[PDB]
Amino acid sequence: GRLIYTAGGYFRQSLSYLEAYNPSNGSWLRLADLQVPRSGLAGCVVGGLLYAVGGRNNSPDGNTDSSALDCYNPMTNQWSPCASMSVPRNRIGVGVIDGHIYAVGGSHGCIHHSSVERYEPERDEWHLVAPMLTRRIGVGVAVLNRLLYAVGGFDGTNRLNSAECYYPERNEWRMITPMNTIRSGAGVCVLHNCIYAAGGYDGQDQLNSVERYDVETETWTFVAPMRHHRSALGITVHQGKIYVLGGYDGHTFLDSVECYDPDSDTWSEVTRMTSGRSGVGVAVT
Ligand SMILES: CCOc1ccc(S(=O)(=O)Nc2cc(CC(C)=O)c(NS(=O)(=O)c3ccc(OCC)cc3)c3ccccc23)cc1
Repeated sequence: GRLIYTAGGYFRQSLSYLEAYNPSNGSWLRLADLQVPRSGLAGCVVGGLLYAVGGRNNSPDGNTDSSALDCYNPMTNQWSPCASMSVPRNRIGVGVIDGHIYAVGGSHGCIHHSSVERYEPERDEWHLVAPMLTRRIGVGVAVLNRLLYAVGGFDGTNRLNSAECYYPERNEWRMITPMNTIRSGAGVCVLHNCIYAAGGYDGQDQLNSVERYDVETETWTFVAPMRHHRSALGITVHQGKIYVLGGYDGHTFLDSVECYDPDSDTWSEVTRMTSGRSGVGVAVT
């Protein structure tokens, strides 16, 4: 019984929620709030612990990007601080390879990072690795075949359809085939050996479209679109289906969670979050 955990997010201000969804019975758990509110974070899991990485606290008193790494233990229902990153990273992307967390891109005020750093939980230390070829905020990250892909985003001037691949053993990045569509703030994940990029913002509108990358054919193909157009959506994969959570549709902050079934190539409404929000961090344990 693994749960879908959603941390933080934004509606009127950054949020402190930690909620978990159990797909096998439809139930939502209300778990311990984050110590500091944050939106534009990413979530991931190492060792059955949930990590909240980066983001920003957009509050009525003002706006502060986060270099924070916090760790939630589902056994104790408690958040514990970890070593902070080298730099704050709002609108960050994250991936895990061999039990190490990669923090990719993101912003600190006006600085759009190309830099990438790696956390080792066993030593509680971050270290920089080779930077990306492109500065990317609002970037999606997927891990596939022990390689890390950085997909789309915004480089400070252009919104991106480009994507790139990081080779940990070699410590190098290479550009891959660009997507069909410019996307920042998309949900990017891996399912059944393909990278999926769902939604985002193309410079003009929120998107419902979804495309997937086949690493051997080197081509992106559109699949069924989502039921809602969404940017700043959370994403994860649970039992062979993609789950997308919240986001901003151009007018409203959505509470909709939808599910992609790769067998039928369809999306379905599965549940609603307790309140609409965007810019959450999501992970499954
Ligand atoms: C009226 C819409 O207001 C908001 C306010 C805050 C958020 S948020 O979720 O807390 N912040 C973020 C904000 C944004 C930009 C905003 C303010 O929408 C991100 N990037 S983005 O969605 O690529 C995006 C969306 C729309 C844009 O044009 C005008 C509204 C530009 C870029 C994000 C990408 C990933 C994660 C978080 C993002 C999202 C929307």
